[PDB]
Amino acid sequence: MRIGHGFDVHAFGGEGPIIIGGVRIPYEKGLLAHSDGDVALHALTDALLGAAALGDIGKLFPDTDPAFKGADSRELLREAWRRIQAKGYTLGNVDVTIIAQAPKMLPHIPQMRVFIAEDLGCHMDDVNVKATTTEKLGFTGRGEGIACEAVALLIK
Amino acid sequence: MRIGHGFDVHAFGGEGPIIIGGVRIPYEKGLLAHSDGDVALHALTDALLGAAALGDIGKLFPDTDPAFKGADSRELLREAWRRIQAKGYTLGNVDVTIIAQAPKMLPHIPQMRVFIAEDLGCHMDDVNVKATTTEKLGFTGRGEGIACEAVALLIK
Amino acid sequence: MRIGHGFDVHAFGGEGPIIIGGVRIPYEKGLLAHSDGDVALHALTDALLGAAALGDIGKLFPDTDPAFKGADSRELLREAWRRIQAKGYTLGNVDVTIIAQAPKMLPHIPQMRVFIAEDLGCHMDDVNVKATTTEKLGFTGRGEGIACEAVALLIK
Ligand SMILES: Nc1ccn([C@@H]2O[C@H](COP(=O)(O)OP(=O)(O)OCCOC(=O)c3ccccc3N)[C@@H](O)[C@H]2O)c(=O)n1
Ligand SMILES: Nc1ccn([C@@H]2O[C@H](COP(=O)(O)OP(=O)(O)OCCOC(=O)c3ccccc3N)[C@@H](O)[C@H]2O)c(=O)n1
Ligand SMILES: Nc1ccn([C@@H]2O[C@H](COP(=O)(O)OP(=O)(O)OCCOC(=O)c3ccccc3N)[C@@H](O)[C@H]2O)c(=O)n1
Ligand SMILES: CC(C)=CCC/C(C)=C/COP(=O)(O)OP(=O)(O)O
Ligand SMILES: [Zn+2]
Ligand SMILES: [Zn+2]
Ligand SMILES: [Zn+2]
Repeated sequence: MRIGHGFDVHAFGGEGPIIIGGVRIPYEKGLLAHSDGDVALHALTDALLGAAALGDIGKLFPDTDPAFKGADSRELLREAWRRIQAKGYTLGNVDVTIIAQAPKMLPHIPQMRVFIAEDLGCHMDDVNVKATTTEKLGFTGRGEGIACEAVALLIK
Repeated sequence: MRIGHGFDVHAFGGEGPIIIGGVRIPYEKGLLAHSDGDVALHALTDALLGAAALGDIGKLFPDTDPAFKGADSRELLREAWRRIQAKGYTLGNVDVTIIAQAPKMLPHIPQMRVFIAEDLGCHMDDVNVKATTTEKLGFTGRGEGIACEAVALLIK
Repeated sequence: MRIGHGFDVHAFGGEGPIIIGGVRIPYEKGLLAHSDGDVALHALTDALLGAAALGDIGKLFPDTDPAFKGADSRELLREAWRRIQAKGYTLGNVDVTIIAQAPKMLPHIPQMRVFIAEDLGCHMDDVNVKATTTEKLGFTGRGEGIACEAVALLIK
């Protein structure tokens, strides 16, 4: 078995909905990256890549690589998973912690787990997603952005 | 085996001692929200539940449900642990990282480990608890709150 | 197998370079502690000690004790690893997440991996190091300090 950790942060900016764990949530602010800014999926991708000793999202999808520029986070996840599986890895389980003061993540989590399990080719039970606030403290608590932590266990 | 990740934050507020890992530690301020404010045990709870894909502490014990209203974090842990064991899981080991500038945790950690080991029905050697400051940086470093990280490895 | 989690933050201060994963990186600022301030190696050390249930880089090396005074983080890592192996543990794998806006960690990562692999006496494929920004948010995003998350898996 192999352990991986991922951490990601995206700042608010613009309007439109945000996308967390592949799920569109309505919010007064959008998430500025060039990513879609799926904090949950990027942190998960890093947790998975890190468990496979394949580096991170940046190493696999560099700015000077036209293939995945403008691709959504799920596409990046599936590709990362593809290269992880090519190395001989199977999915143990994943656990994702969304750190956000707002919006409320809870009702949207079931569909995140569905989306993640589809992309990783696994069951509901292998994917856990949870949310928490920083009790109005820090940059997350001041509503400046959303953080996310993810761990992943892989089998070879 | 299965991994989970817990992360909790509680702001400083009021008087009395703080409760960390079941241990009441003398401090100038208390810890606020809901239950006794045990960031250590809530994060530990979330990590264990996250490993069992049972969501989080807030999912088992919602705001609305009066059943768990007024219960301390050790009671919440033992109940969460009961739900986890009812799913067929046993404990591999746990690691808790208390993120606080003060107060000093180090004298109280041996006692934290004892309480946790009893609540999870495991050996002391299966329980690790540690502390780190953020070197006066962030909300923890400014003494605004205590963060807590936790990881758990379950067996099935 | 046993899980471990490490976390560390160090504030910027003085002149460069900074040392991250045993690698001196040119930067406008340095890192304050009376260590070399290696957040990566301290978080890794804590992750490993945590997995072994040996406490932390503080219980093992007291600030009061002048025995390990002036020691660099690689020496502390190797000593921690010696004591961990003395408990009968070997290395599964490690994953390290440097949380920093700057400097760019990417061209120094392979070196960190090599140093960590030599210090832990393991294969390079057993060591993963990654870096992430906080999108200019928090103390890391403002260039006040550097955080690091680490996870370890040990075998007995
Ligand atoms: N101190 C640092 C911080 C980061 N890095 C490298 O830059 C890369 C990008 O850093 P980031 O800004 O923290 O991560 P990212 O989420 O990529 O932020 C940019 C917006 O997101 C993306 O555009 C994106 C997301 C997933 C995959 C590819 C992407 N380009 C990291 O993956 C890492 O390899 C580095 O070398 N040194
Ligand atoms: N962005 C977010 C942030 C949080 N949440 C949900 O709200 C819950 C509480 O969020 P929090 O405000 O960050 O947690 P905290 O105050 O630390 O409280 C822990 C939750 O446990 C309880 O609610 C509880 C504890 C003891 C007795 C009764 C309780 N209801 C989370 O567990 C999560 O399910 C969410 O859905 N989206
Ligand atoms: N709330 C807390 C926070 C930390 N601690 C203990 O302090 C120790 C150190 O915590 P820290 O100060 O946050 O981490 P560290 O990176 O070790 O601090 C700076 C390192 O530079 C040094 O000062 C140093 C390091 C090694 C040997 C001598 C040194 N002077 C922890 O391992 C823990 O045992 C604690 O008991 N309670
Ligand atoms: C999500 C993680 C890894 C939390 C632990 C690190 C920490 C205590 C950051 C402080 O918050 P902050 O940087 O938001 O404080 P501020 O922005 O107020 O300086
Ligand atoms: Zn991202
Ligand atoms: Zn809590
Ligand atoms: Zn340190």
